[PDB]
Amino acid sequence: FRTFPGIPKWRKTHLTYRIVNYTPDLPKDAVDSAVEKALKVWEEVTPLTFSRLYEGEADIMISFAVREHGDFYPFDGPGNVLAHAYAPGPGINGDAHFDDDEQWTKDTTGTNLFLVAAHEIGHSLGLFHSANTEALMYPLYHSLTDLTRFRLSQDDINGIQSLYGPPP
Ligand SMILES: [Ca+2]
Ligand SMILES: [Ca+2]
Ligand SMILES: [Ca+2]
Ligand SMILES: [Zn+2]
Repeated sequence: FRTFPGIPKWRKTHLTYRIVNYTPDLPKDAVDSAVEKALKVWEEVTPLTFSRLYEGEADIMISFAVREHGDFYPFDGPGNVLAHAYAPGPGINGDAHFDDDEQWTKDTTGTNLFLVAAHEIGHSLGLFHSANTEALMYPLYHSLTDLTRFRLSQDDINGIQSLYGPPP
């Protein structure tokens, strides 16, 4: 596993999130279930806890975006870059953007929203890319991960725990 340099990490245990907008590709309920499951992946193995906000500035603002979207890192149309996310910190840091030129899905028929969300949230919590090929944080996770038996690898757990420790 790896971290960003200077090891940016959140300095509190309870984090807020907010779903700013919704993709046309899926029912709203599926977008929400997907983010929730992505958050629980990491919640499950640390002392971190999360709550949802509906107005205001949450730590981790989640949005769907195409091409230029008001940061310096435009999306690239279909495939390739699926989503990007900033390391822990104030403002845009911690936030996660999802390229709506992908077809987001709840199964494996398009780009699976849960899988990319969990990987992106990895980044929002302070994990950089893993050299381990079965880790969620391995940059090709998207092609290499089986869905019905999903299991955070030990490399991911070792990584997020080095930052926040194990759960209470
Ligand atoms: Ca933020
Ligand atoms: Ca793309
Ligand atoms: Ca789309
Ligand atoms: Zn962006």
